[PDB]
Amino acid sequence: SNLTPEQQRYLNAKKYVKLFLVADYIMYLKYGRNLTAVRTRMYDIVNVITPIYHRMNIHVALVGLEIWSNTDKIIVQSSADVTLDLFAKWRATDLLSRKSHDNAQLLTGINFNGPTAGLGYLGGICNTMYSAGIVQDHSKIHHLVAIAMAHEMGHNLGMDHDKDTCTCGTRPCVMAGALSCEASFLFSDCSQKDHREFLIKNMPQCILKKPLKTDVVSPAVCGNYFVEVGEECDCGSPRTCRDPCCDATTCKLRQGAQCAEGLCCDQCRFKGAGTECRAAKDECDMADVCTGRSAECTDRFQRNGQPCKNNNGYCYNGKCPIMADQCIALFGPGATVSQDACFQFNREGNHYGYCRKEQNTKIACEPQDVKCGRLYCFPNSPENKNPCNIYYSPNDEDKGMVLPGTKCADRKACSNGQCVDVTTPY
Amino acid sequence: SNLTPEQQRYLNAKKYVKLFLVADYIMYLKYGRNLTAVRTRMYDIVNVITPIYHRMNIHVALVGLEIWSNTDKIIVQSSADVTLDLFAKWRATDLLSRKSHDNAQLLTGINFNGPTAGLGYLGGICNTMYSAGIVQDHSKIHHLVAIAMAHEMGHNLGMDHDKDTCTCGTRPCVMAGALSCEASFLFSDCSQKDHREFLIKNMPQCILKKPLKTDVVSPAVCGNYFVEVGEECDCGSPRTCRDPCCDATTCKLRQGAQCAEGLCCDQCRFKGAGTECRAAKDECDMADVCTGRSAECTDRFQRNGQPCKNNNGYCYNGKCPIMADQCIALFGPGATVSQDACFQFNREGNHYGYCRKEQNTKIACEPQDVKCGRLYCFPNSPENKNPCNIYYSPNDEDKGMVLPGTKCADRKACSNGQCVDVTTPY
Ligand SMILES: *[C@@H]1O[C@H](CO)[C@@H](O[C@@H]2O[C@H](CO)[C@@H](O)[C@H](O)[C@H]2NC(C)=O)[C@H](O)[C@H]1NC(C)=O
Ligand SMILES: *[C@@H]1O[C@H](CO)[C@@H](O[C@@H]2O[C@H](CO)[C@@H](O)[C@H](O)[C@H]2NC(C)=O)[C@H](O)[C@H]1NC(C)=O
Ligand SMILES: [Ca+2]
Ligand SMILES: [Ca+2]
Ligand SMILES: [Ca+2]
Ligand SMILES: [Ca+2]
Ligand SMILES: [Co+3]
Ligand SMILES: [Zn+2]
Ligand SMILES: [Zn+2]
Repeated sequence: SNLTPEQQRYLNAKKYVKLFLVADYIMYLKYGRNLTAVRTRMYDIVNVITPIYHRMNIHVALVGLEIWSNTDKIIVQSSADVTLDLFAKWRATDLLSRKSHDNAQLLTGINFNGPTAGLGYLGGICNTMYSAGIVQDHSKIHHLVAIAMAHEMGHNLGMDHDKDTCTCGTRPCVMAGALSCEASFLFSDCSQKDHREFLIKNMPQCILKKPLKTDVVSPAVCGNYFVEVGEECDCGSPRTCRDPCCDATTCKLRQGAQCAEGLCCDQCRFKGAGTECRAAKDECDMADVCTGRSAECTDRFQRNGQPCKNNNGYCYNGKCPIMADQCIALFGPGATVSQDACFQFNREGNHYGYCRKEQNTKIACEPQDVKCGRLYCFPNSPENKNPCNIYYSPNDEDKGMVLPGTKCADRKACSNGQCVDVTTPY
Repeated sequence: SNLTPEQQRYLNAKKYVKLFLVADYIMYLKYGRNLTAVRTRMYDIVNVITPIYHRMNIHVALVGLEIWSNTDKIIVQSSADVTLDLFAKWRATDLLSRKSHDNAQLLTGINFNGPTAGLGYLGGICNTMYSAGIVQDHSKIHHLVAIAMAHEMGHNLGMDHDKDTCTCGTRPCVMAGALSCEASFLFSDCSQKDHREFLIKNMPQCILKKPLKTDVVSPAVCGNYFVEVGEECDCGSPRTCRDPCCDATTCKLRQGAQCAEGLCCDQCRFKGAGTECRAAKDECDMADVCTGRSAECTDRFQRNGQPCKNNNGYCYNGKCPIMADQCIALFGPGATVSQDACFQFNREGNHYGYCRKEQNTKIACEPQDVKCGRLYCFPNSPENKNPCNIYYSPNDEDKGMVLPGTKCADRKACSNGQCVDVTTPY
């Protein structure tokens, strides 16, 4: 109704925050130079964060853990602001290059100036440079440090501080503005809305990808609604378990059953081979089918080259990359594709107008490949007086270039800066 | 159930706890290698502890502050028991030889194994071995850490943990068995009664000595119940102060006031010249009188030479030192003074037998000053076979020597390892 079938579908999807935790040098000393103790402290903290976020339809999964026992990798300091900035930066150039994860939190033993015990970018979830938070190991009671960490992840997820009239009960909520040991594990009604709205407007993609059981480095917990190595199923505690196929007490399948949760499981048995589990969502998707022996249902799409969106594009890995949609994504609503003559600028091989790079040398487009180099857009309005406009980033010169798989002519799409036949496998 | 004059006199005396605080390397790093920040943290803690103890008639005074900003002087470990043992030993070895104080507390940034945040010796106040405690800077809230420290100092002062039946109101008291952020700043009735009994039974002497205004290393504070440099009076914070003589806001005496506290002060005025402020406690004491120009009552004694203890001793600076009590004070009940022949070992001039030290060289006693060197005693045990026994401490060779002013002959007393006539001013 108010939400597109895309938004609606995104909201109903199960969310997962693949968390990476870091403990600083002071944490290592604080716990007696006992990596076993530091690690344990971190597990206990995640064991508290997880149930807190389950009430927000998000499963927090520790997919990575690092302890700077040898020395800090960033300049951890009294200023929370500077530390956050340095941690996020380090996360972007160092950590994200060797370990994929949706969010990172720094647990430090230092004392931040002021009464705050943490800091996090508001709405930075999934962002390559802002999905981060830092937390002070401010109390001996670990469930209070977990709440502080949950609070920062709260901001990361688009939530603000609870204001005078927000409530979750008789006690303070996770997003309360200040500390207290009366802190509960519940989110206020306001946080619920903020978060929901944030998702509606931003739909961060990374939290839809479920972590592999083998990617979780935290000791398995039976009853946390996530199947971890050593478990066959997990429907929660024996009191909340609604899955007849699973014995919530042992996290083992109940005699007979072959599976429990999933699109390819019926009455505790593998759906029939060739049975449809997930229908196609769009003209570039292909109905998914069960294999009979598996419990999960692999997702497959149409073969690249399938005409889509009223002969305006060709399917590419599940999507329908169109030049009109790209212009809108770069310059906002109203943006239209520039007239053909504008693309001639790509034959220049100049600083912005080219088709590809050999290594660092920009190679001008061929007369026939003009539509596969730099994208030229025109914000359609009475004002603007320039038919040709480009989007450029000094950080990544590839940004603003026509996307691969984009229709560049009849029966042709861009491959590697070249307009080629969609009938040839790509 | 009765109370002796000495006990009541002890109970009535104002108490002081000349406190020495130490911070370990972790504290240094925890506060960004900022000595100002660390010191401020310690002052803040002292600020919460002082009003907590003034209610117990105890005036806390910081006479020492040491921050191990280079290296720990001991191996600070996650085991509390081991860290206490090591700290107390470092205190009894490296700190007391460099500074005189009544009790020391180690404020560490490390985490102690278990739920505890500190440890201290029960009733070890003033003891050179056990007047110590350790406290974990376990919370960002400095007033909670302060309560933890007051708890250890509490143990040091003879208080046990509270029982379910002990109370000080609605919130838990300082001596609560376990942590909690609802902790109050009050001592339960049980703690107050145990403490009274501990004082009547042990009467620790170091807490009777008031520290000089120049011994306090903490920045002067108006409202800390201690008259420091630049203050005329101090009755605590303006809100609590009930002193009709003091201006709590400026720590200045109000208009028409000559004094605020003192045995020779009454209703803000000096008592008349000649008024008795302290009755003589014994035969070597003399009733003291006010000058009419001072709030204090200088303790004057009988003139040295005054025969005391049924002509067995001569008054010396308010006391009647005699060999018979000295032997008991060194070897316990039953010990008596050895026969004259024993003191001849002082003519030796060697290790234990001598009269005094010139510098690093021991001088032997001349036949006449034989009874003014090392004291000789012997136990009453029927199994004792030795007539001459001495007390020796390689730590302080003077310990065990006949006390100054001790009666050595018919009408003579020991001076500087010499038996001189008591008819000469001394
Ligand atoms: C390192 O820390 C760990 C845990 O913090 C210590 O192991 C604990 O040892 C106690 C016995 O004193 C057991 O009751 C706990 O169950 C252990 N914890 C776990 C689950 O490992 C370990 O002793 C420490 N090592 C050192 C040398 O300090
Ligand atoms: C070193 O730590 C001290 C903390 O005592 C900082 O000095 C000021 O301390 C007062 C409290 O006593 C605060 O109100 C001020 O805000 C502190 N200064 C500021 C503006 O930070 C001092 O700044 C610290 N120095 C460094 C290098 O951070
Ligand atoms: Ca599980
Ligand atoms: Ca599909
Ligand atoms: Ca003062
Ligand atoms: Ca006197
Ligand atoms: Co007082
Ligand atoms: Zn916040
Ligand atoms: Zn205790």
